[PDB]
This record gives sequence, structure tokens and C-alpha cells, in this order.
Amino acid sequence: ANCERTFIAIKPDGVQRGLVGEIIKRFEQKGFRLVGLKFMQASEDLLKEHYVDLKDRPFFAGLVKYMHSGPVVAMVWEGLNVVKTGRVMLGESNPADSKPGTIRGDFCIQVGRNIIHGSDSVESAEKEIGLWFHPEELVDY
Amino acid sequence: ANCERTFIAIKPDGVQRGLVGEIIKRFEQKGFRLVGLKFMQASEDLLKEHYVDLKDRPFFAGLVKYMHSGPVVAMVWEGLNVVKTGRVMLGESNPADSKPGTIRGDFCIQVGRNIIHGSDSVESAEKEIGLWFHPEELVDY
Amino acid sequence: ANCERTFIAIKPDGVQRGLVGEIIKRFEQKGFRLVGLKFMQASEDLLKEHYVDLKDRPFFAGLVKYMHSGPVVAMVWEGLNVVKTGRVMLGESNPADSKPGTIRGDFCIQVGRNIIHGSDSVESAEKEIGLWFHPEELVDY
Amino acid sequence: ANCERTFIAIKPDGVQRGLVGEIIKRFEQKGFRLVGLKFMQASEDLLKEHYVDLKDRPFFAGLVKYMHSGPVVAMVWEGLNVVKTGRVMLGESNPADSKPGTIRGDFCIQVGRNIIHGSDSVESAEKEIGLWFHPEELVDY
Amino acid sequence: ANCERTFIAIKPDGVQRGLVGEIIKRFEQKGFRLVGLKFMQASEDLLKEHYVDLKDRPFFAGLVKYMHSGPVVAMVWEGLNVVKTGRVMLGESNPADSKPGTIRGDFCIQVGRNIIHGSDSVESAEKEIGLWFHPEELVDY
Amino acid sequence: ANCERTFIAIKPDGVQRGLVGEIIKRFEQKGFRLVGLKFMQASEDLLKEHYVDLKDRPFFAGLVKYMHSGPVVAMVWEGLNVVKTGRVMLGESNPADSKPGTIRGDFCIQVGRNIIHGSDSVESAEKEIGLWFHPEELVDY
Repeated sequence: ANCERTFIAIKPDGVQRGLVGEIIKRFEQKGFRLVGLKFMQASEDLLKEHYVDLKDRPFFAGLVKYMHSGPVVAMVWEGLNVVKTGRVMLGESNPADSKPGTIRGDFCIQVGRNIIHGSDSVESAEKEIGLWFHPEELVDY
Repeated sequence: ANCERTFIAIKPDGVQRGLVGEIIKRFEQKGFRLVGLKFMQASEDLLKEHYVDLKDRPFFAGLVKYMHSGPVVAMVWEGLNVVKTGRVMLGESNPADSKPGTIRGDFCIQVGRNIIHGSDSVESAEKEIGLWFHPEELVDY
Repeated sequence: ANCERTFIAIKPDGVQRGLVGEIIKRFEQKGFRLVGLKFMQASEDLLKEHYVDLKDRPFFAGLVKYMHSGPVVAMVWEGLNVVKTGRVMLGESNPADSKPGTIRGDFCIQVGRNIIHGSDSVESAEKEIGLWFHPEELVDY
Repeated sequence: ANCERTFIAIKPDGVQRGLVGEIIKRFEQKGFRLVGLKFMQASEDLLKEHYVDLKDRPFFAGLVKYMHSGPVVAMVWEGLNVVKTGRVMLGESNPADSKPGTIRGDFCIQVGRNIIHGSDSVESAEKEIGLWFHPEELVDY
Repeated sequence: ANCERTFIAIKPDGVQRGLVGEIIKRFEQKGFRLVGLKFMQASEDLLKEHYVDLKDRPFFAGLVKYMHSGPVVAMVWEGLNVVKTGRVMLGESNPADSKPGTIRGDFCIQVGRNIIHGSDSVESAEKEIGLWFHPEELVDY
Repeated sequence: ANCERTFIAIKPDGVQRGLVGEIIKRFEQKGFRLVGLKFMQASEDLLKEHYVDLKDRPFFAGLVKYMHSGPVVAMVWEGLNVVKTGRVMLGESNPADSKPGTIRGDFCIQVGRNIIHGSDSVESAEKEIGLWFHPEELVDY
């Protein structure tokens, strides 16, 4: 009905410069409800399960260690139609093909080292919520 | 010549959270001239005259009371080519079909409860100025 | 009980550069309630009544015309303990004796041309509300 | 040596309006290092242990439920001389005795419902880190 | 390899209102490296060489003196793929055909008096770097 | 009369993180006039002349190389009563003895590595203008 949850995590590239701000600011500007915010140094198994469909890539081996090197912050948000709303908030993957006024279109430099990853589909979010955010760790209201 | 006036009013949905700020900020940053700013609890006749062409709508009855429930703020602005400039500043009606970096594309959630209404055309503005903003209540310079 | 109203008006010196923004932003960020916002080109009688106790001043004649030259914006706000809260928000009259992070301590240059005037006391506000803001023009909630 | 940790938690009063932003922004502006960020609905035992020295207060019973009503967010930060630096960042308890440009001096309204609580002393932080933030849940670097 | 330099200068129209900020902010928000920042009152020979290919224009005579009247600020930036990045950062020349969230799409009013000019191509920058920014006046790192 | 010039330079510590923004923003918020902005890698002679009265200090040798290691940006500003106005804008040297809402009171961590240096007195500015900012490189208006 109105329990659309979206998993979004900030890659360590931004947290090196911090810049965690203005993200929740944009989220509340749109008017979304925070449901959870937990950050942990995810182990290699979690990273490979996150990109199990992307393992057969030469860049997969590089990224699975590059993002592992620094600490990472994960977050889940609740809102109506938040699916694809987060996507349009971020912007398309390629920095060149990313208009300003967005997240990916105003901060990222290269596809190799981006800052934000998210759920492409509701079905993807249905597993991006689990195995990293343990249950009964959120708020329902 | 250069007397293009545009009537723009903030619906009570935003004033519930306030958030009246940054609007005049964007207007002055673009470089528009304020001509008037008056707010009143508009009566039902004013609301129905505002949407006389939209009366034959099932959603009209709901909105004409929903926006009447809270207090509203109205505003008029003077600037060159401000017509359709305000429109591109806000964004298209549907929140999904509204890119970020705008007004309607960064704050609104659903078409039912939006925050900003404006003049689609110059002819529309020619009556949106009147019957709510009483004359000799503005500044010409 | 909780009906503390404060009259605050922005002098034309700032409206020349606009800069009306961030004021309502600070007010809502503190958590005050807007009760009214009307602006008019005040006549000489209104200005002299505003400073009837300051008429016997050589600078009074200069200011009563300098601020009259441009348009002015007046505003009233409702909040608990807003009295002297607005004062500490603005800062002491002399720009030199005004710490940063405030209104008067971050924008004003000289005592001759300031941007904001306010109510020193509750009794002062009891008349600063009237004779400029006509009654039944506010919102009680 | 350089492992000064400070426990700071945002009370639900602000999270009702969100406003979690700009806090990490100020922290990175000063140049502090984030060490942990976890939020949970703290049980009554945690709240009473937090204010064990304040239990013999009539206001204690009210606050221990008022802050429990909504969800709360806790946070720990690492930085040199962060002790009393967080304190001067927030401001003195009474909103009246709190200059602007701070946290407590720019957001809070009344002593009854504040938004931020922190560690008065290093010894206080030595227990404010524990019993809420479980160990091996932070980052050392 | 990674020595892509772009010459960008702010026309005096903005410097009349200042507004030099939020420009470098976006550059560091994207994460570009500053290589040089010098401002001088450019002489007519410098101005005509800047628009040598635009001399045969009726508007050329007007613009060459309009921006000459006030002081101008020039700047050069270093970054990967910086070319066409500033171009999309500003926006297309016509203010009407310029979406918000950008520089040209959020500040300029008319094509006659814009605020920012830049290098369309790398080859254009290869002469825009010289004859205004004297060599050995930058930083390589 | 009204030609009060103040020399202010940003140390490389901040330029490592950039953060050059918001400084000109505060300056225009107060309403000061920019007169010059030039940045160069100052040689050792310039640095020792800058602190000729501070040479007989053990920390002098460390700082004269620490600030020389990175590039530095210098700036001069024109405004009425700008003397000691810049000082109150920055804040007292010790970060602990520096209230928030300022420059030194919101960014600096330790006295060893600060970000901003300025002119204590008008007489000091009378030489801080020269020997670094070459004459006929400013704007008088």
C-alpha cells in the first residue's frame, strides 16, 4: 500500500570527503520518511552478494576491494513512489550523461569511483533491504 | 513593454511545514522584481473563480476545500519574460514527470496535494492579478 | 498565554538588493509561527507615529525620508518568548557592536542605513501591531 | 592521545521535522571524524541509565516518556579537543541564554523539548559510548 | 593525459551584484582542481582577440564596451573531462533554452547581458589559456 | 576617507579541501567591495617579510615551510570600517577561544594549522597590501 522501502548506500569515495550532508536534506525536501540508517564495514561476502549478477566483470574485482577499503554507510528510506524517485534523484550512471541538479550529476567524476548506489527495481530493493539491514531494526509509523 | 506580471501563490500544504524560503531567493538570484506580496484566507467564491474552468471535475470539490482548510499565501512578481519562466522554474504538474532542481520537481509528492500554482499564460495572468490582489496595492518602478 | 506577537519590518535598504530570503528561513528553523505579512509604502504620518518619541532628533528628519524613498516590507510573527528573541536574532544597533551569525551583525554597515527594525518591548509591540497592520488581517491557530 | 570520542544524540523533537541535516555539515566544516552512527528506539532502562543522576526530578518522568514516544538517533564522533567543542557547538541549555550561530542557540524553543543532548565531560562520554553503542561497531583510522 | 585546462571568466554583470560564490562551490562539489585565478581590467585588444571571429556582428560593438566598463574576473580550472563539463554546467546561451539547476539556466536574464563565458572546445581553450593568463602563473600537481 | 583596504589570505590548509567559497558570500552579505584577488606560490623571502616580527619563534620555522608546501591564495577587500571587521569576522586565534558563526570559530582545529590570516591594524594593512600585491593591479570605484 504505502510501505515502499528503498535501500541506498553511500560509497566510501564521498565519505573520504564526508559530504554525507544535503542528502537527507533533499530527501526531506521531497518529503520522504526515514525508516533506517545503519553503517558497517561490509565483508567480502556481503559485497559479492550485492553484485552477484555482476561478478563476471573485470571491473568487479577492482571495485569489490576499492569500495571495501574505506568504511561505507548504508541507508533505507520509506516513501510513496520512492522507487525510481531515488533513481531520478541520483541520475544515470555515466557522469557525462547526468544533468546537474542531481546527486550523480553533481558530484561523481568517473564511472570507476562513484559515491551512491541504489535499487533499480522494487524486486531489487526486496533483497537490498535484507542480509545487510537485519530485521526489527527499522521504524514503522 | 516590460510590465510582465505573474501571479504565483503557495498552497497551504507547504506552509504547514513553512518552507516559504528559498523561493524569493531563487527569484532574486534569477533577477526578478517583486511587485506585490499579500496573503489572505480566500473565500469559496475566490477559489471557484480561480478554477471556474475546472469546476466540472470530481477532484475540484475535494481541492476547493483541502486548500481552503489552511491559510494560503499569494504573490505577484514583475520581470522580463517571466511568463513561462515561472513555469519552467516550477516544473510540470505530475511529480514523476518533473526533473529535480526545480520547485515542483523537488518538493511535491502527489498531484492531489501540491504546493505552488501559477499562471499558464499571459492572458491567464491578466485575471489572476485581479479580483484577489486589489489594485493600487503594488509598486511600479 | 501563547499569543506573543512581534512586529518586524525590513527597511528598503536591503530590499534594494532584495535579500528578503533566509529571514523566514531562520524564523521557521527556530520554530516560530507566521501570523501576518503585508507590505505598503507607508505615508509620512505612519513613519512619524512609528518614531514619535524620536522626532526631536536631527537624524530623524533624514531617516523619515530616506526609508520612505523606497518601498518597505512589514511582517508580524507569533511565537513563545519571541520578545527579545527577535532582538537577540537581530543584534545590537551599532554594526561594530554586533557579533556575526545574526541579522544586524552580518548585514548592516552603518547606523544611518540599517535594514531591520523591531519591537524593543512587549508594550512597544502592542502598538507596533496596530495602525499599520489593520485588524482581522492575521491568522489565529 | 587522539582518540577523543563524544556521544551525541538527536532527540525525536527535531526528527519529527527531520532537520538531521547541517549537523554533519558543521562537523565536517570544523573537520571532525565520524566514528559511528546508529539509531534505535531505546528502551526505558536505557533512558533511565542515561539520566540515573537526574531520576529524582519531577520533569524526569515527563521527559523519559516524551523522548521515548518518537524514534531517536544517536551518534558518536572522533576529533581532537572535541570535548567541550561539541558543547560550544550546541550552546547552553536555556534557549534564552543561547546565542545564535549554534545548535541549541538556533533551533530549540523551550527547555522542556530540546533536540540535542551530549556529553558534559570526558568521563561522562566514557559511559555514554557504552551500553548503547555496542563495541566493535565503530571505525578506527 | 590528465592536464585538461578550461578557461572560464565571470562577466562584470554578476560582479555588480557579486555572486562570485556558489561557482567554485559547484566546482569543488564536482571535485575539480583549481589551477589559476587572476582578474584584470582587460583592454580592448584583449577583448577583440577574445571575439576575433565575432567582430563582424552588430552586437559585437555593444558587447566589447559593455563588459569593459566594469572589472572582470577570469579563472582556469583543471580536471578530467572538464571540457563539456563546464558547458553543461552553465547551460545553452539563450536563457529561455536553459533548464534550471545550472549557471546560465538559473542566473542570466537576457542574451545581451550574460555573466559567464567559456571555452566551447579544447582547441578554443588552448588559446583562451594564453594571452590573458601569463605562463608560470599556475600550479601543477 | 572611504579607502580602507584590508589584506586577507587563505592558508593552504583549507585549499587542500578547497572551501574557498562562502567567504566572498559573507563579505557580500556584509556588503564589502572587492578590490583585488591574486594568488601565487609566495617565496621564502615573502613569507619571512610577512612574519619578520615573528622570526624569533620555534614555531616560525615550522610554519614558514608548512604553509609554503601548498599553494596559497591572497585577497584584498575595500569597505568602510573593514578594519577589525575582518577580525571579528574571523575570530580569535585559539580555536577553543572562538565562538561559532565565524571563520576561525567554525573551521580551524589547531593553532598550528589555521586557514586564514589577516591584518591586525590599519598600519599592518598598509604593508600587507604591498610587496605581495603589486600596484596598479586593483580597481578604484
